[PDB]
Amino acid sequence: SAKAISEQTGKELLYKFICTTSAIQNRFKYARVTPDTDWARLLQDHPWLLSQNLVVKPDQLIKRRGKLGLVGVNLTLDGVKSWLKPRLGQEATVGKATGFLKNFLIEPFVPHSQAEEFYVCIYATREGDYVLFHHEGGVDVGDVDAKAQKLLVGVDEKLNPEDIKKHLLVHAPEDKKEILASFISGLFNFYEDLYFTYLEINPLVVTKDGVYVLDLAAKVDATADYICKVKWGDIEFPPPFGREAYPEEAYIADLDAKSGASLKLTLLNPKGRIWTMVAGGGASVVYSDTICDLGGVNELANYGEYSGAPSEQQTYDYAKTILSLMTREKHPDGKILIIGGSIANFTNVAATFKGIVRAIRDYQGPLKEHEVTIFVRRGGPNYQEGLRVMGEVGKTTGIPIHVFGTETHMTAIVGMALGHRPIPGKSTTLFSRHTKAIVWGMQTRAVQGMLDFDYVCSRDEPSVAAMVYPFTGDHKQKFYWGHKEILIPVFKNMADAMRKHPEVDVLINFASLRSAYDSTMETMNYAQIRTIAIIAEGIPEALTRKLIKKADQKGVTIIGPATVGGIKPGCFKIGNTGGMLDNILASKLYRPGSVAYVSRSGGMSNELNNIISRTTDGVYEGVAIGGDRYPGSTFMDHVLRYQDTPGVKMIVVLGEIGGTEEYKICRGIKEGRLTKPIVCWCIGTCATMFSSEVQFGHAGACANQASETAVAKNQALKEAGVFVPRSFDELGEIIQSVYEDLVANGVIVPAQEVPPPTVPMDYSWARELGLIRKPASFMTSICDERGQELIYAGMPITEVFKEEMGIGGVLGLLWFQKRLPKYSCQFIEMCLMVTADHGPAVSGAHNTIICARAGKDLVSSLTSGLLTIGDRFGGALDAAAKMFSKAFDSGIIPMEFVNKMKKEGKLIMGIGHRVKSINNPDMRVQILKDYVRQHFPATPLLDYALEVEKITTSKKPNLILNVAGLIGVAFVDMLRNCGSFTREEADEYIDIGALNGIFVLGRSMGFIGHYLDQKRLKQGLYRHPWDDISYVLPEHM
Amino acid sequence: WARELGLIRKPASFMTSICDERGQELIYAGMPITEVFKEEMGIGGVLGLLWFQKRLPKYSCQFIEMCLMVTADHGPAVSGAHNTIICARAGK
Amino acid sequence: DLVSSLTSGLLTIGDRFGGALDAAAKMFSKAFDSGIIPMEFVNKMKKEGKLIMGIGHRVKSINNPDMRVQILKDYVRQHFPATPLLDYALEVEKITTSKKPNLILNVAGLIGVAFVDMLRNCGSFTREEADEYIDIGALNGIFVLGRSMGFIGHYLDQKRLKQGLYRHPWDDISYVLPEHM
Ligand SMILES: CC(C)(COP(=O)(O)OP(=O)(O)OC[C@H]1O[C@@H](n2cnc3c(N)ncnc32)[C@H](O)[C@@H]1OP(=O)(O)O)[C@@H](O)C(=O)NCCC(=O)NCCSC(=O)C[C@@](O)(CC(=O)O)C(=O)O
Ligand SMILES: CC(=O)SCCNC(=O)CCNC(=O)[C@H](O)C(C)(C)COP(=O)(O)OP(=O)(O)OC[C@H]1O[C@@H](n2cnc3c(N)ncnc32)[C@H](O)[C@@H]1OP(=O)(O)O
Ligand SMILES: CC(=O)SCCNC(=O)CCNC(=O)[C@H](O)C(C)(C)COP(=O)(O)OP(=O)(O)OC[C@H]1O[C@@H](n2cnc3c(N)ncnc32)[C@H](O)[C@@H]1OP(=O)(O)O
Ligand SMILES: Nc1ncnc2c1ncn2[C@@H]1O[C@H](COP(=O)(O)OP(=O)(O)O)[C@@H](O)[C@H]1O
Ligand SMILES: O=C([O-])CC(=O)C(=O)O
Ligand SMILES: O=C([O-])CC(=O)C(=O)O
Repeated sequence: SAKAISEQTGKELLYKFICTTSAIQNRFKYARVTPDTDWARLLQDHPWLLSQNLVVKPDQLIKRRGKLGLVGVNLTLDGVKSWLKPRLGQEATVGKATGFLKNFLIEPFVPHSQAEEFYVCIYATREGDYVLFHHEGGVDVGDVDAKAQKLLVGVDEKLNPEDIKKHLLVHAPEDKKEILASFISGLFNFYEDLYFTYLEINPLVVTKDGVYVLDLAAKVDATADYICKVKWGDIEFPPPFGREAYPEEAYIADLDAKSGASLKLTLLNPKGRIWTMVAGGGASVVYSDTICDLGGVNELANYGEYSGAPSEQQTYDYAKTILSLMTREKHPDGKILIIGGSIANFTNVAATFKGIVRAIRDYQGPLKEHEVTIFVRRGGPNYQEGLRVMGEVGKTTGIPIHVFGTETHMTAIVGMALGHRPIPGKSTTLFSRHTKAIVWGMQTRAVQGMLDFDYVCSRDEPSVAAMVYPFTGDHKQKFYWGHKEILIPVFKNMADAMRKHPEVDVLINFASLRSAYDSTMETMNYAQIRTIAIIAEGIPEALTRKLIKKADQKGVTIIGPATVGGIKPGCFKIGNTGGMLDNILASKLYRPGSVAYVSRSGGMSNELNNIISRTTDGVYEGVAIGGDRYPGSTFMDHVLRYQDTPGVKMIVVLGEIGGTEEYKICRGIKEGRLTKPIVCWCIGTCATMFSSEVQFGHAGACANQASETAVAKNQALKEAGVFVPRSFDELGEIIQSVYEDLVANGVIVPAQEVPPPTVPMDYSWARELGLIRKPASFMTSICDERGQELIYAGMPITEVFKEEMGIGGVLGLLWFQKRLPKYSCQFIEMCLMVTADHGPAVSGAHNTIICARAGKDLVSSLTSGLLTIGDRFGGALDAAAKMFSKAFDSGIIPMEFVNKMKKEGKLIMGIGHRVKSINNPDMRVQILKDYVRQHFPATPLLDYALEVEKITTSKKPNLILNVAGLIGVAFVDMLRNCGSFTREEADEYIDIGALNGIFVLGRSMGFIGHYLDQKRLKQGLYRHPWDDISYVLPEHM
Repeated sequence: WARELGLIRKPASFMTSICDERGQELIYAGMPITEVFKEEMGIGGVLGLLWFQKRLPKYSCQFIEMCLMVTADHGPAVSGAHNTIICARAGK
Repeated sequence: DLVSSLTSGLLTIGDRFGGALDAAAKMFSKAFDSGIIPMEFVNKMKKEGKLIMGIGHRVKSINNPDMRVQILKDYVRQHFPATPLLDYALEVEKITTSKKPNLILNVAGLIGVAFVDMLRNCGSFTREEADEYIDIGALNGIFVLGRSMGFIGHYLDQKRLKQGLYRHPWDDISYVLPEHM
């Protein structure tokens, strides 16, 4: 989208970035004057003010300043100081817009004569860039396109100095031909290097000292921000005069520029009572046209749109921003929120409406005390759930919300919100039934919708032959052909896909705005591709022009970027056109018709689908060429195709504001090239009722001249012989009348309605509706991965970290689903610490080291070490705990327990040490025992184990409570002595092996440490010495 | 019941082409088990069917059997046998 | 068994599952040491057909972040002396979020970059020691030790719920066996 930049920014960029042999004068030599600044600082940082003369003019995107007396020429510092006060901060009226004066520019006065008043204008066109030079420029420039010399520079073509000298310098003075020509060349390099779309210097004054750019008006391609970021810096786009910028608009612009989706917001009247939530640029344009058609232009507050399938978070942010905007003031008549839109092709209505209802619930109070009434109309994917959540939020919040679906004609809600009605070479045939397409990008939903469309169209083969995704290896992706399961190849590179599929003739490019250009350029290197569909929005106009030039050279038809694509009922479908399969069947797009339509918008293309299905036989072919300034194929490129197609009988055109394209259709009708009936409507009639220059959501929706207004186009088409309705409301009626008149003469013969093949319902869609029953095969109660926040056994992770538990608390939550006390978690941590490692001589550490010295893996080595954890090694914890628990519960005294163990030929688990007996204890048993004594409330089993330990140490000193036995008895005591567990729960946790898990988790740290040690020491493969192995093999078996 | 009527669509999350457990007879890569035993292949033939989905010649299956025979064991001093013995002596 | 079940679960820890820690750490360390700016790193990853490890989430993008990345990032900001690699990763995260919102620093990527910063920013390690510990898979061990707690908890949950033997439904398996081999 071309956005006008201020004079100061334009001159700043020109001075910093132009590269000319001519000595550009007054580089960075200017001052900015605003109401909210001091004046001494302006003198101190700009000492040149006193040095020479001054001239002041408001830098607020206002033209005709000299004719309106807004410029003070040849005034000193005191002169301009006295000049500003009667105008600085005052009110002024230019054309139709009234506004303040918050910006002024001070620059040195240049002593120049009228003989050097030059004019240099470079503006972009579809075929290239027009550069116009006028020797007698300035105020007396007069007509420019008829008197000033014009020169075209084509796409990917350089502006040579010789051509500037010859074509552009016929009447220029000879003494200044050369340096000026070099300056012109540098200016063109500045225009095409910073992605400018308009650059008019008027006047340009060159004297013997050098060149001076007195004034310049510049419009730059904003969508090229990702290319010219370092050169633009923090570039700012001033709003049109009479309109003040708002922080909410900047926030929405940042949100739009932060993602590939479109989020346009423009505040026209903050005092207004009508606010809109319309999805789709054309949908928002027609909604605004309806609003100002009933006299709500003055009370219309904002123009807004959300497109490109915005996420739930993005839609919530947009809705909350507009709700904050709408709840500032109060209105005696109340306020209206029009949440409109077309029948969405791929915009998830459910997620966007969930975000909207979240914003409404966050703002329910101010909304209900503002008497805000909400009218919602929407269709598309999962619109039933969106309308349902709208109804529930309106019921719960108390907001009067009226929700409607497809059956509404998209404009009843506007009329009955303000109270008017009651509230209830390039080929001709691009696609055929044998068309095979390659899809760039991982878009499984779009390809599945394409396959469903093909199946319900009784196609022999799927229309998608292969997919291209550069971020994965070649494989096969699983898709549905009706109910059958099929595989579609996915290739990393274009070359392999075109090698294995020479029958592919169409590319559907789902690459982003940062990859669509390169992908399309690579695709046009293969001659088999005749049609390319570009879905990305926000491509720079220069790159799009390069794409158009290459496509015209190669004779490849391009469906312009920022489009949903197109639909040919019975033959082919592009991307997400026509919505899901339910919308395809509702609009009967599985069978050919007799009406062919072309529109700029994608959602309006689905609206046209619905209208044509309702009122006529059906749709033969529908193409959306995109909202960009330069579509790959224009209106004429498709109207000519339809006129050459015998299958169509009438053509419907849905144009927009800006662009002299419908006049080409008018000329073709005049010359008799177009004979079939045409019904055309141009949206954008509200732009003539606006005291502004508001830019619509579509990039190309901007009326440059006065002949590109929608009203003028519609008027000319009415005198062109085109059936033009009074408004978009009457479009359905006029199309129906034309269809009836054409079928009454026998031109149209509707075919027999053959029922389409049926496609089985989606399992997820059926589960969402609650139509089917499938039992869950798994149960879990320790962790909830789904949702906004991770949950550990009912506790959010943020609350887990705020409660200041550590490994012990998380372990308790995950293993026992209990909120353990602080001492229990700390004791669990100590148990993990003391069982971390016990040297490399144990079986598990030995196995881990053996697997590590084989250079296998961390996971494999740790796993091999852990697989030895069992009865003989690492099981003394659970065994000791079970033995002591059984002894304590049996009621036998410790001496009886010792005697029973002795007479059964069993050694007491957890009793006995190797060196440390008494007066030199374990130093691991002591720390844990002290902690348990100090912190545990009651330790019955620990006392029983200590009595058993006394009895065993009365036999021989080294029969002490082991670390395993102590940890087991203390873990049982913690389980059955804290309030978290009942006795049954503790017994079950002991039975299932909680202490086995404790030991394994503790020793895993040591095993991983051993693996890391062996990999750091770079130890080679181990082989056991033969002298350590006794071979007792039989004599001969 | 809905799947039997063909009323709903649920893509399969897994793919397999080496063995068909369902049906009247067990199938090894398109070959019935009774036909597997009647064709008189052994470990080599079943290995070829399960790993390559191919009906290998008799000499190929026999060679696979010889390869399995010669790699059966190489004493207890190797790392794998050592680890197996360590885990076994732990009574796991 | 507890050991067998935990072991079977841990044996899936590798490249596709549980390896985003080490992969993200290595990628960001290589980018930072190569001296390339974050934009150059993003362009180099894009033109090589590789996705940046540790970047991208499923639902949580902005104004609703991970709630696990935030806590660790706040702790690192408050307590770590210097975080050069974390700042580089945050610039990369800004560049990726300028493309589409859900391209944020993952828990895996954040933990990897913060672990590298801790290794090479505390006085305990020299640069060679930190590089060697990253190369040998210290973050793999970190992830395995962390996830072992959850695996043992899952085993205990399944043994408490007394769930029977599982057999995968035949309707969820596509049989593409040949005609006759
Ligand atoms: C274009 C696309 C399809 C796909 O682009 P996406 O950005 O989504 O996905 P990606 O291709 O992956 O790009 C992201 C970049 O991040 C990179 N990346 C990913 N992961 C990464 C990782 N882990 N590490 C590093 N990098 C990573 C990835 O490599 C890429 O890098 P890059 O190539 O340089 O960009 C999407 O933008 C889109 O949908 N456009 C819609 C525009 C359009 O046609 N409008 C007209 C149709 S009518 C309408 O819309 C209005 C209406 O509402 C009507 C109504 O309702 O009335 C309706 O709907 O009909
Ligand atoms: C996990 C734990 O805390 S221990 C597990 C708990 N198990 C039990 O308590 C079950 C009942 N208790 C018992 O089985 C016994 O009382 C034991 C094993 C605990 C007591 O150990 P002992 O029978 O004396 O055998 P021990 O393991 O001490 O080995 C004997 C000697 O070899 C030495 N030794 C131990 N490991 C090694 C090795 N890798 N290489 C060389 N020498 C070793 C020891 O220093 C010990 O010294 P000593 O000669 O002074 O006795
Ligand atoms: C360990 C970590 O923190 S992740 C580390 C991963 N490694 C990387 O970071 C490498 C780079 N990143 C990426 O590969 C990608 O950007 C990703 C995978 C992280 C981003 O994820 P996506 O590509 O969107 O796939 P994702 O995992 O979100 O799955 C898609 C959807 O399935 C849903 N889903 C996830 N798991 C399940 C499940 N078990 N059952 C059903 N649905 C599920 C998700 O909610 C998600 O929602 P969406 O439809 O709104 O996107
Ligand atoms: N630096 C300067 N030195 C001398 N005169 C200047 C300078 N800048 C502007 N002017 C005067 O301003 C007039 C140009 O008005 P301009 O701002 O181009 O009108 P508009 O706002 O309609 O473009 C010229 O006639 C010129 O005399
Ligand atoms: O810790 C002990 O004393 C016994 C041992 O070696 C182990 O299993 O770790
Ligand atoms: O944590 C994530 O977001 C990715 C994941 O599922 C895992 O490996 O645990």
